[PDB]
Amino acid sequence: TIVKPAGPPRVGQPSWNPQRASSMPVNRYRPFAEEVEPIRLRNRTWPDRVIDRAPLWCAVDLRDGNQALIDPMSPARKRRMFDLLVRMGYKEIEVGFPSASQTDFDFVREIIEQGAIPDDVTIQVLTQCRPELIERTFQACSGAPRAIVHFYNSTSILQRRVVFRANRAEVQAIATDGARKCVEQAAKYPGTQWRFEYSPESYTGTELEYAKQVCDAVGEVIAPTPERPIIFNLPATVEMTTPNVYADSIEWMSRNLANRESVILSLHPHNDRGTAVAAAELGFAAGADRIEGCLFGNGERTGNVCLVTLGLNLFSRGVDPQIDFSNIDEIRRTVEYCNQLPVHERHPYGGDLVYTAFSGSHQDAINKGLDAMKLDADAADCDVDDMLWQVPYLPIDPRDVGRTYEAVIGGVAYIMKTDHGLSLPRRLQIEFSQVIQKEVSPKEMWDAFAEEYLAPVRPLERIRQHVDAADDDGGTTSITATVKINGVETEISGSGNGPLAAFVHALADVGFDVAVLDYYEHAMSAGDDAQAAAYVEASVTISKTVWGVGIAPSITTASLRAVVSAVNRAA
Amino acid sequence: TIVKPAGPPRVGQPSWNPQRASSMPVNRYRPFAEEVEPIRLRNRTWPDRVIDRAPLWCAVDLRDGNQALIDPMSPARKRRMFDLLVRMGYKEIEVGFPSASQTDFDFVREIIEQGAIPDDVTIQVLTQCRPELIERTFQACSGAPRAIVHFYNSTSILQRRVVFRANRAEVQAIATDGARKCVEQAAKYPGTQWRFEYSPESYTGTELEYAKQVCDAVGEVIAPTPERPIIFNLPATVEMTTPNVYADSIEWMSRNLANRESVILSLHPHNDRGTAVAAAELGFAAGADRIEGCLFGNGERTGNVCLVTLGLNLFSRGVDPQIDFSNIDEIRRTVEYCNQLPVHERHPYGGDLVYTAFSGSHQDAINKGLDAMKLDADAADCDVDDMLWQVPYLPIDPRDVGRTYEAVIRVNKGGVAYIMKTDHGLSLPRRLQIEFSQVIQKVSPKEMWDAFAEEYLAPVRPLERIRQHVDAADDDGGTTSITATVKINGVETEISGSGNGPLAAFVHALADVGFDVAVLDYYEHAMSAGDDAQAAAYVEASVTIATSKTVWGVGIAPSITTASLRAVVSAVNRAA
Ligand SMILES: [Cl-]
Ligand SMILES: [Cl-]
Ligand SMILES: [Zn+2]
Ligand SMILES: [Zn+2]
Repeated sequence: TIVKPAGPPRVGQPSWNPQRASSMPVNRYRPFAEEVEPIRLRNRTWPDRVIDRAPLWCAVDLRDGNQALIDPMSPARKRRMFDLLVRMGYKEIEVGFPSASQTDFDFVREIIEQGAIPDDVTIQVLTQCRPELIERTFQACSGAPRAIVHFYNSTSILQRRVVFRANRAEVQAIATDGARKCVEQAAKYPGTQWRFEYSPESYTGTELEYAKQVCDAVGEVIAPTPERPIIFNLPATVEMTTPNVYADSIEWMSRNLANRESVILSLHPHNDRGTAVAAAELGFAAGADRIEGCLFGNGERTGNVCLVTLGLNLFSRGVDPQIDFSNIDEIRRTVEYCNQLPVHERHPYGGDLVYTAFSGSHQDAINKGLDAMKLDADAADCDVDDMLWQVPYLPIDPRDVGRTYEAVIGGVAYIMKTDHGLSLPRRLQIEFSQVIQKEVSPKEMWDAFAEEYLAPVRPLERIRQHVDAADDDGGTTSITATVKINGVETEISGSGNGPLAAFVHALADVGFDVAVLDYYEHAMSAGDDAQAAAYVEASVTISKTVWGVGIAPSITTASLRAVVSAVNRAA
Repeated sequence: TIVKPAGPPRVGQPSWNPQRASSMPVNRYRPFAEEVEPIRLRNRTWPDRVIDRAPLWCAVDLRDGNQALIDPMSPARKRRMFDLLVRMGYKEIEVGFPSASQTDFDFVREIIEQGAIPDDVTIQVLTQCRPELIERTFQACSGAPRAIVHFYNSTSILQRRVVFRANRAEVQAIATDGARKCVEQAAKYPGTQWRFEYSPESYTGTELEYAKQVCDAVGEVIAPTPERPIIFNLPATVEMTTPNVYADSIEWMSRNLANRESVILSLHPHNDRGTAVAAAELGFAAGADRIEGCLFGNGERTGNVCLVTLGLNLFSRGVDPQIDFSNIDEIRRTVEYCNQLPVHERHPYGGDLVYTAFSGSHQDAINKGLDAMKLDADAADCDVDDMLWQVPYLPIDPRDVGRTYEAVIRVNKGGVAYIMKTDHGLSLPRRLQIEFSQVIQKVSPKEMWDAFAEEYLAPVRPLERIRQHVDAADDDGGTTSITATVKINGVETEISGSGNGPLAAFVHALADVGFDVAVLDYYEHAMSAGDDAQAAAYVEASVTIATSKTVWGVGIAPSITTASLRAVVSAVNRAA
C-alpha cells in the first residue's frame, strides 16, 4: 500500500514547500552523468535551431512494433500495415528480423516475390552480427531491388560488463566483423542495391567517444560514399535522461564522426521517461538526418517515438512532413486493426478526445475565433478553409486531418475490492450493478450488498454441519447439516465428490434443486489461517440462475454459506 | 482517404531522401516565432542544469482533469481522488472551480466541513476575474485554515484580438481588478490564511514582455513578500512549440519578473505536441519552483502533464520525488475508477506492458543482469533489493513500484493465459502466469501444457501425499485438525496439525517435517459441471525447506478440499 511520505524535508527546502521525504529507494538509482558520463558538448547550437524541413522517416511498425504485440500480426495484418505506410509516403520500412523469425523470413520472401515493393521504397531488415545470421538475412532479401541491412550489437557500459563480459576492443570487433561479413555477403548478391545501417545498441548507456570509435570503425569496413552513404542509427534503447541531453549527444556525434558527408545520422528514441518525441525533435535540431519510429508509438514497453505526433508537429507549425495525415481516422483505424491495441483517448492528434471542448468558456472562444476567420474570409473573396487557422484551444483545423470539432453538451468492482477485499466474478458485478441502479455512496453500496447476499436467513438458514470427507483420493464426501426452513429446524444429508457437492445434494431433500454452474474462491488476507470469500452461481428450482456469496474463516464453510446465499437470492 | 504524397522533393533535398511533397495545407500554419514572437535567449542556462530536487507539486486532477472527462466525477469519485492525492503526499490540490459549478462548490464545503483537509495541505480553487465569481470563491472557502485562490484571465495575442477585441491595458485591468477584489475579499475572512495564484492564461500565445507586465501589475496589487509569496503560473494552455522554447520562456520570466524572491514560479503544460513532460522538466531546470499536473496525464484534450511520469523520472535518476508511487497499481486503479478513462498499455511507469520483455535476447540480457546483481549482494552480504539497480532494458526495479518483470512467451489464438483457459480450463492467477512464463523462458500448446504438467502437476518428490483424515469443527469458526500419510523422499511418514480449515491444518502439519509453508494467496475455481466437475486450486506461499523461496502450486481434484491440498504439495515441490 501507499504510505504518506513522512521523512525530513531537504536541508534548505523552502518554508513554502511542506513536502516530506518518501521511503522510495532513490539510492538504487544514480544521476545520468554518474551512471554513464557527463555531457561532452561545448557550444551546442540545437537550442537555437528551429526545424524547417522533414527528416527522412523510417517506419519500424513491422518489426519493432510487431515484436511488442500480445497478438502479433497475421500475414494479412502485415500487408495491411505495409500498404498503409507506402500509401502515407514512407520510403523506408523495416519489414523484419528474417534470421530470428521464420514468419519474418516468409513475409520478406513474400513482398519480394509478389513484386509488392514500389520503386522508391527501400525495405529494411534487422540482424545481429553473428555470421550465420548475416548470411540468413541476405538469403531473405534475395532478389530485392534495394535493401537496408541493419546490423547491431550492444555497446553500453552495463552490457559490455554483465551481458557480454567483454572489453571495448572485443565489442568493437563484434561490430566490425559484422560489417566485414556484410561487405562479403553483398558482393555474393549482385544487382540488389545494398545499403547498410549500423546501431551501437543501448547507445544512451555508452560513452560517446566509444560510440564514435565503434561507428567510425564500422564505416571504415563498409566504406560509404556521399552517393552510397551509411546509416549510423543511435538509439535510446532505454530512454535514460532528459531530451536536451540526448540532443547534446546527437550534436556531439554529428560533429565528431569521421567521413560525415557519407553518414545518414539516424535517431531511434524509446519513451521510458515519456519524452521520446522531444528527444527526436531536439535530436533533429542537433543534426540528425533520419528518425525511426512507429505510428502511434508502438514498440517494446513504453514504445518507439510516435511518427504521427512528429509529422503533425511539423504540419501545425508550417512544415511539410512529406507524409499524408489528411485522414488520421483511417490511419488510426488500421493501426488499431493491425496491432490490436487502441490509440489512447488523449493521444496527440489521433485520440478520441483531442478535438473536444467540454468547457462552455472554451466553446465560446472557439466560436469567436471561427467567426473572425469567416469575417476575414468573406472580406477577401476566400475560402476560410484556405485561411491561416486562428482558433483558440484548437492547434489545428480538425478538418485538415479528416476529423471534426466536438462541442459536447458505478464503481462496483473497484469499491468492493478496495473497501471490502472482494473480487466479484464479472457476471456477479453485472447482476449486482443492475441492483445498485435503484448516486449510491460506497457505505450505501455495501449495505445493499450485505442485504442482498450476506444477511437473508430465510427461507434457508444454515446452523452447523458435519463434514465427513473420504480419506482417499476420489472417495466420496458426506455432509449432515442442521438447517432452518422458513424458521423450521431440520436435518439434511447428502453425499458427493466433495463437501459443496454433498451440501447441494442434501438440499434436494428439502425442496431446493440446486445445480452449481460456476464457483470461485479467494483468500482475504495473507497467512496460513486467513478469511475466504466464495462465490457460487447456481440454478435453483422450488428455475432461476443466481449468485451467492459466502465469507468465512474456512474454504469449506465460505463455500457452504455461498450456497445458502444463492438459495435465498433465488427466493 | 489517403493518397501518397507526390509533389516534388525540396530544393536541396538529398538524393538518398526520396520523399515527396504532400498536399497538406501547411500554408495555414506558421512557425511559432511568427505566430507569437521570437524567443531569443543566447545566454540560457537550463541546458546545463540537471534537476537535483523535487519541485513543489500541485495536483489539478479534481479541476483541470475533472473538466476534461466524458463523465465528471461524482461526489464519491471526487472524495476518493482527493484522499489518494493526500496519501501520495501532495500538499497543494486544486479541488475545483466552485464559482462556476455547484457540484464543485458542494465538494469544497464537504471537505472543509467534514474536516478532510490535513494540517500540511492547502486546497486550491480556480476562478475567473468577475467580482461576483471571486466573492463566491471566497465563500466556498469559508472556514478553511488556508487556501490558494487561483484567478486567471486569457492574455494571448489571438484572444485579445478575436475573443476580447481589447487593448493591452484593457486585458491587464481584467487581471488587476481580479487581484484587487481578491485582496478586499481576503480581508472579509480573517480566519483563513489566503494565498494567491495568477495565470496569464494561454501564456504560450502571449508576448513575454506582456506576460511579465501583467504579472508584475497583479503583484503590485497583491503585494507579496518572501514569506507570503505569490504564485505565477505560466500555462502551456495549448502546447504550441518544442519544450526548449517553453524552457527559454520560463528562464526569461524567472530572471525578469519584479520581486522574484516573492514569486513562486509555476508551470502548467498541456500535451498537444506530446512533449508536456519535456516542457515541465526543461522549464524546471529553467528556474521554475512548482509544477501543476494530473496523475497519468488526464486533463483537457491531450491532457495536463503527467505527475507520475515526472515524479518517477526523478526517482529513477536518484532524486526523491517526495511522493510515494511504491504501489503504482493502486494509484492506476484509483485513477481509472475516478476518471473512468483507462491508463494506456504503454503509459510510462504505469501501463500494463511497461515491465514486460517479449524479445528473446532482451529476456536473456535481463536474466544476466539479475544474476550479476545477485552475485554482488552475496559477495557483500547485502540484500539485492537494496543495491544499485543494474539490469538492461529495465530503467527501474519493477518491485520498487509494486510491479513484477514479465518475460512474455509466444504460444502458437495465442498467449499462455488464453490457451490454458481454453485448452485446459484453468484461469491462472496473473502472478502464476508470470512465474510459469519464466519457467518456459529458462512454443506450441503441447510444449506449454507438458511444461506446465512437469512443473506443477507431476512431481512426487520431495513431498508426496498419499491420503489424509480431516476433522472439521461442526460449528462456524472452529478448528479443523488433520492427520495425513505422506512420502518424504519416498519414506512414508505421518503428520499432524490444526488450523481454521484443512488447508491451514495441512500447512501446519508440514512444519513438523521441515517444510515451512507460508500461504500468501489462494484461489479456486470450478472446472466442468455435474459429476464430471473438478476444482482448480492455486496457492502462493513463501516456502523454506530443511533459504526461502516464493512459489505457486496448482492442484486439481473433484473435491474443493483436496484440490487445495494438492496445490500445497505442488507449491512445496516447485520450491525444491
Ligand atoms: Cl466440492
Ligand atoms: Cl482453510
Ligand atoms: Zn528498438
Ligand atoms: Zn490547464
